[PDB]
Amino acid sequence: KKYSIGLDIGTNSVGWAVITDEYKVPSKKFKVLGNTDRHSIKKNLIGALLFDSGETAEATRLKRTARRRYTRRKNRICYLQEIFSNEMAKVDDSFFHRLEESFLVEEDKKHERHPIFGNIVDEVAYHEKYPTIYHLRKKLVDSTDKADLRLIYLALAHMIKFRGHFLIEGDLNPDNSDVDKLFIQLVQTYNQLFEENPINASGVDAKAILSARLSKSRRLENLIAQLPGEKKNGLFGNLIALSLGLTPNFKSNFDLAEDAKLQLSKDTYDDDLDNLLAQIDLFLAAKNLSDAILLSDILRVNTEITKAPLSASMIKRYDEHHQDLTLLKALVRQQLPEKYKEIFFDQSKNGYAGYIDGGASQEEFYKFIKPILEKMDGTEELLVKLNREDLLRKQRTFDNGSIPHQIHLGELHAILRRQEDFYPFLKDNREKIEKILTFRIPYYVGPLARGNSRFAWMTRKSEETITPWNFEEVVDKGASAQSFIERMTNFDKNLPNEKVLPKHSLLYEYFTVYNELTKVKYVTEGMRKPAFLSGEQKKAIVDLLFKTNRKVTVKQLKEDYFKKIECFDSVEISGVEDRFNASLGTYHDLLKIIKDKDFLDNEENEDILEDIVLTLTLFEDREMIEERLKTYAHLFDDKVMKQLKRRRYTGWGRLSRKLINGIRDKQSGKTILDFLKSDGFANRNFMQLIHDDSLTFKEDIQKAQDSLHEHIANLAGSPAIKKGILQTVKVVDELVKVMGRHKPENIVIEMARENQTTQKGQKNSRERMKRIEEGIKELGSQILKEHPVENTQLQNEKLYLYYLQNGRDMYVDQELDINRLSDYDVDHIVPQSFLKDDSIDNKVLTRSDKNRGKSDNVPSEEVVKKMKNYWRQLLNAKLITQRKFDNLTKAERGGLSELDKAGFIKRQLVETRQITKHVAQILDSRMNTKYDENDKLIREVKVITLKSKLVSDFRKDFQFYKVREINNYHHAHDAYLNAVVGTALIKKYPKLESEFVYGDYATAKYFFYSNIMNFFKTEITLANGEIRKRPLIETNGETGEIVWDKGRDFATVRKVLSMPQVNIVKKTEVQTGGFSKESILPKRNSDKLIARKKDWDPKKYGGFLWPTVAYSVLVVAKVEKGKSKKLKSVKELLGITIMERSSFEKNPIDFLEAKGYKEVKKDLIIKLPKYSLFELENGRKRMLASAKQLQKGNELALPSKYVNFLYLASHYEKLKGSPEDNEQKQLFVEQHKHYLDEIIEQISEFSKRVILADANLDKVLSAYNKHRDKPIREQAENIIHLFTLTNLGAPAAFKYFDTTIDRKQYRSTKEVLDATLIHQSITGLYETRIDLSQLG
RNA sequence: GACGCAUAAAGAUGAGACGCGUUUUAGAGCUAGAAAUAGCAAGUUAAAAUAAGGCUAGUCCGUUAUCAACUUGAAAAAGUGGCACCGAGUCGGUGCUU
DNA sequence: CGTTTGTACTCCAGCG
DNA sequence: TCTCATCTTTATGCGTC
DNA sequence: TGGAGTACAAACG
Ligand SMILES: [Mg+2]
Ligand SMILES: [Mg+2]
Ligand SMILES: [Mg+2]
Ligand SMILES: [Mg+2]
Ligand SMILES: [Mg+2]
Repeated sequence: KKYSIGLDIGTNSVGWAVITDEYKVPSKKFKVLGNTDRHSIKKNLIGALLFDSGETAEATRLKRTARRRYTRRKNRICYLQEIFSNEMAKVDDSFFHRLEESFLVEEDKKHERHPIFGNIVDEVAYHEKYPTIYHLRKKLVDSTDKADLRLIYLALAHMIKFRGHFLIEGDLNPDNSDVDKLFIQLVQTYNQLFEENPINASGVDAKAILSARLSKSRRLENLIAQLPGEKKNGLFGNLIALSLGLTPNFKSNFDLAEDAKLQLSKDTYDDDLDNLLAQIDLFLAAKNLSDAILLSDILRVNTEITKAPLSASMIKRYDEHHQDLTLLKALVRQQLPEKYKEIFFDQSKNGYAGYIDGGASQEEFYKFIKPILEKMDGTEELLVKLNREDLLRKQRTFDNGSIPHQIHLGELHAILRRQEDFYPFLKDNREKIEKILTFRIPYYVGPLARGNSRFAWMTRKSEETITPWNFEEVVDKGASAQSFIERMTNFDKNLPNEKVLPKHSLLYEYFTVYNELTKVKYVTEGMRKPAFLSGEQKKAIVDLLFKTNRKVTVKQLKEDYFKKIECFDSVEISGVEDRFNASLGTYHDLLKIIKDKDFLDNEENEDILEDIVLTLTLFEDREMIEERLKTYAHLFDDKVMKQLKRRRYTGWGRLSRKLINGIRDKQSGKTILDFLKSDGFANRNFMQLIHDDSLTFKEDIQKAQDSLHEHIANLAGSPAIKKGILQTVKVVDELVKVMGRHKPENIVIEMARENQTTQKGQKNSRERMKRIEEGIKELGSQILKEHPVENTQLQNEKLYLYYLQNGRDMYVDQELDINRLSDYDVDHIVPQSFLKDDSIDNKVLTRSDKNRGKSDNVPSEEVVKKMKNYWRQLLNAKLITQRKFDNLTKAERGGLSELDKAGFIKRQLVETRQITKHVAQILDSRMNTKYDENDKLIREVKVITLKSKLVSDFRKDFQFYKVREINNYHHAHDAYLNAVVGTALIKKYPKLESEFVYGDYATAKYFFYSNIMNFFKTEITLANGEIRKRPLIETNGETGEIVWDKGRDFATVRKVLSMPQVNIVKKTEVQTGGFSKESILPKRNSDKLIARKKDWDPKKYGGFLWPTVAYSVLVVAKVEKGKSKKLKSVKELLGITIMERSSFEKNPIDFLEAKGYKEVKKDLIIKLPKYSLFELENGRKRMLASAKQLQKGNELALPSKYVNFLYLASHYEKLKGSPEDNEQKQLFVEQHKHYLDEIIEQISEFSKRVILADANLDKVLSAYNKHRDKPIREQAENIIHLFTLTNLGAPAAFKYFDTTIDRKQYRSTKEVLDATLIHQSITGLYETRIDLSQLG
């Protein structure tokens, strides 16, 4: 009577099987409801459930943030317009209306069809005078006469709409820079301040270093060659401070005013000026020259005296584009007359016409045009510019994202300065306009909601609307920044009302250090047995070598302490191997700032120190930190406070203040930390304390501690795993209901965990600092000696990639910059839009322009050819992996391809692990619910957690081979074998059920799980040839109960795996998501187009074209049709797309009448989600994919002998058995060649019965017959592909050796209108069969 | 099986920004021309939208999660489906029982 | 005769 | 693609229930 | 992997 349930849970399916105590799968007759004549169905209690994977909220978050950005951009433009409105009403009162309705066609426009000026001659004259907006912007910057208010508005609105990035902190001032000839002022001011007759007769300026890539090498060599100064600081050590930072941690060179360290012009440099401001401007020109150098690097404009460098560069682009276009046209006409149309008219190619008016990109145009230019003559300059990526550039290209907002701000400020004299209102609210451009909501304030958003946390001081000019006084930024962190941090698990301590808190570090130190044992010659450290010893050890060294080694412990204090000649330490995992890093960091050791050591100020660390952890805005720490300046010096505001900490711990040091034992009065610091002779650590029965901590924690859908909503994590968890729990509940509501004896969950040898684990978890160290050593570079680094810092992704590349770019042969890594970007080699892979094998650090030129592609053939040698050097140094090299060079093997698309992404394993871990405990709490007071929980249902290694070894040892492609039965079979193996193990080794059951309790651990599975085998193999002939009958041992009979139990398993009928059910899902595909299409005379705004007719404006159907509805009604119009009754499926799902559900009859259906029978409207299952003649089943396409729903039941033979013929040389076993299986393969013909006959019969892909089957048969002389291995490997013809799901495509058989989309959902509709429960055991032929 | 610490892999959730891209309109194409066309010239920019839209009207919200049928319930949710054996091509036969 | 569903084939898909 | 933050799953080492 | 759009030709009004 008693039974068990197995589960094989995946991210896209759940397999389930029910087994009795004899390992048989029971079968029952189930009643079937509905109007059909069939009354009951016999069904085996084994099957699988398939469903579409749950989607992560990442793609929704990206859309939501984009929506917010557009909403705020339109508001910026509206603010500028509201400023201009009154003065614009003087000159042109309809100007903003004409701008706003510019999209509409001529007849839809209320005003004149020329937006700016409103008349043809003025509009043409404007577009002739200022061919681009950058001409207008430069003219307004550099022209002192009164400009037109419309032109001023257009320039300002362009800058305010497209305002550049904010990654460069501080006020880069182009108006006080960009004159690279300030080097003269540099040398003069140096001569004034440094008095020992310094060199003044300068040679060539920094222009020589600007021409090539900026580098320490280039700068140093040029300065040595041209300006041999009197001191290295005067010649090199100052000019670097004007351009280049300093990496070494030691002090600077010989002091001119103070010897303290220097660096580039950071946010902390102005506070690093204490080396001169208190000691004296020479360093004032540092900012000037630095900003000149960076702005020259960004913008290739140096000679001109313009005050608009970006606009000047864009105008130079326009001029070069014009001139080179003229030259190219002339050359092509006089040298290649037959290519002129294909280059300059044919927009379907990648010529100039396809570059401008087509869709070709700059790289595609360059690749198309380079052969033509090479074979032509007189194009040397064009080739040079093309190889420099400067030929025929547009003024708005992909790489404008390196323009900081400070450049646009400089141009806007200059314009307002020029025109503020003639338009006084521009003088009045210049500040308002600049704030509109430069305002940006802090990331810690979030959406400025007023209570109606579930993403917002901002707290506002008043109800006044927030604008850039009153944001600072309406938004409570302090509380908002605190809630930003506090809304995401975990609570304490033991005390679920308490926030956790900051990971760097002094209490947390003390708890960690003492909790580790209290369990170490020392032994010596005189000691009889090792004994714990006493309270005095732990106190002395802490104050001696934990508070004076950042990390403590066993060597330090047993040399400095045990041989100097309490002298022991020699000692053995247990409980630490090489180094203490714990440290007082926060203590040392606060000691290097707070010179007062006694302040740290005092107990009374511990609250103040804790609040300081909590502030430095919560807030990272410098003014915010200063405001919070302002109350603590009366304990410290002002220099000390200036240092404190520099101490950034991140990360939060697992335990709270109250748990660690707040709750006290009633009897002793000690806290947990006090017990750790001194607990006499017991020395109980935290785990042993909170579980001690004699201490009140256990009860204090215990007393300090709805639908399943609600609980699932409670748990954190991604929403992807929720679907799988809920579906498998529903499956288990339905199985329990099916078995007379009697709970199963055992539930066996297949866990995705794994045991590894200690060597393998230590290898795979080595420090990334070591990973860099051996590689850099092997390739012999000096990067580590030039840029000292520590393992903690390498957690930064860009820094880690920098060191993995030896400080060079991976797509160009150029150096990177440690001090400017925010410029570069982390490029995905295989693009994000193609494959989800964020592993380091997929990431590369490179300049933003190269990344964005390489849009959604693998690196091009040219890039591969240039950089393959460098990639090979890195691979030899083992900095990059073979996987990374294969990703990088994928363009040499055909680029992106569907065989590369085919695989399991690495995210699926993680989601599977999370789903199984949550499902195990959910099932345990749902099943084992009968508590008791003598023992806490009565374990009614054992939830076994097997590892997949056991079942894989069972399959591979007893030749129950698994081939995924044949059908979906392998999920059900994996569930069945999980149940069998789990119950057999539990019954055979009851003492070790405390290792499998959930809730009971590494090379040795690895060997154990290998040796445990031996009792299934008749003969155990040793390396020397010895065999232990285990008996055919396996008994429990202590009890004598029989568990595994190798005679008949394998027969039962084999019989079950050959069961034809396995309940595969595919979950019917109503589609939700985007209304349609995102591509906006040009206007056409079609009704398939969707209007992208309510007033924009698609026949005139274009629109979207691939609507997503939420569900179909079966409508039986009458439609007017005929050569003379006449209502005819009709039955057909109508697709209710996502856009109008709400419109239909509001009023189905009104919606259908609007569709043109007349006299709809409201009773016969049926909702038909995706994958609704229909059965037709001969068991041909069709799942509904939409209202126009059906999916094949039948499953092929291939015999186990053929499945095993296929797995053996394929994988021919990777069976990984013994040599004799492999040879015998080989002879098996030769002696069963007829299996190929039998399998083809099987597949052909199945196709002719239910697939009905007649032409594809003919192609398959012809290909098989033509290639039947090929080797057996290749025949097997290719015949595995033919199961794409018969797989459940969508018609897809495949290939025999060379013949590619295409797809046969069943685009006819009319055959199903007279079939039987099946409503299948979650397990598929309960059905309701509606015969649609009986509806009329 | 869980927990703390150290190392590491692979992932996740929320916020703030940038750059493109597409769509319609504006930038008078000219010449011989019945001209069906052809020649020639032009080309780089801008405005607007970027899920349709929503109501609590916010510089907010709108693509994640929830869903077999039927009987119930404003809903969430719950409730309903006979057994053994012999077999086996997607489940069948037989015998029991209301 | 004049359509109109029906099949075959091809090709479509916002991104860094 | 940039910036900021928090969190999870698994593997090995040290210590525990 | 569902939609879309052309060409084609059997199939009804
Ligand atoms: Mg599995
Ligand atoms: Mg990229
Ligand atoms: Mg599976
Ligand atoms: Mg969904
Ligand atoms: Mg674990």
